[PDB]
Amino acid sequence: SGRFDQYPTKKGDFAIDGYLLDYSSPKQGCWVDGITVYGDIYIGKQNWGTYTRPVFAYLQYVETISIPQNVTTTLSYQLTKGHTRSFETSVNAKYSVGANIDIVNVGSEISTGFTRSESWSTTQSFTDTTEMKGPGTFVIYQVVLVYAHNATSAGRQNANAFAYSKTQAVGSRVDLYYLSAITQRKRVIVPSSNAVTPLDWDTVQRNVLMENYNPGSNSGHFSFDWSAYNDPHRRY
Ligand SMILES: [Hg+2]
Ligand SMILES: [Hg+2]
Ligand SMILES: [Zn+2]
Ligand SMILES: [Zn+2]
Repeated sequence: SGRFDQYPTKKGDFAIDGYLLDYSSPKQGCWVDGITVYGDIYIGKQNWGTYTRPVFAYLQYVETISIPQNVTTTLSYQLTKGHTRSFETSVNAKYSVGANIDIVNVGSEISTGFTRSESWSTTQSFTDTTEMKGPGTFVIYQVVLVYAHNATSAGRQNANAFAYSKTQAVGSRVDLYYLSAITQRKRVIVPSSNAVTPLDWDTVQRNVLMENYNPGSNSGHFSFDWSAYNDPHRRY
């Protein structure tokens, strides 16, 4: 399907909830209107001054379950916190970010629902439960928050750090553009009849960064707000 122009744009958790609570048609994801912040991100061998903004949110597959007629059960399933399993498996270089980057979420009216030390850390699995009743086949998904980054000057040394990236020259400096993803403490359960094939990390990066963002003009479906550098409230 691709064609990410089909997805709407939402600002903050109330708007994302509005999108997900509209059961009139199956939902896969949305572009996110969020603020840009500036601060350190460790990539490869050092910290780089990085611009970060939220850009997309999507539902990533957890599991499918079929329950017979007259059966009520407490279903246990694994959700994750911190960076997504797909993001973690896709990165080639040493990668880490301090907890204070979360000002990007606060300023964008998004909350991860996880602790300060958990939200931007390594992938950590946890058990979640829902009492469910049959008959039916149901698919469980977890909300993924996607961010675009410009790690300034990182492009000469880290051009192969990520599965998908773009470098851009600024005078004699080389910037590194890439996406990252973390989870939110939010999961959706839908009958197999109200379900479509969910988006995955490879598809999201190809469409959002490679096809829909142009570092050359800082345009496409989103733009970074460079004024973050000059705003103390958006520096972490
Ligand atoms: Hg969404
Ligand atoms: Hg997001
Ligand atoms: Zn905005
Ligand atoms: Zn401000």
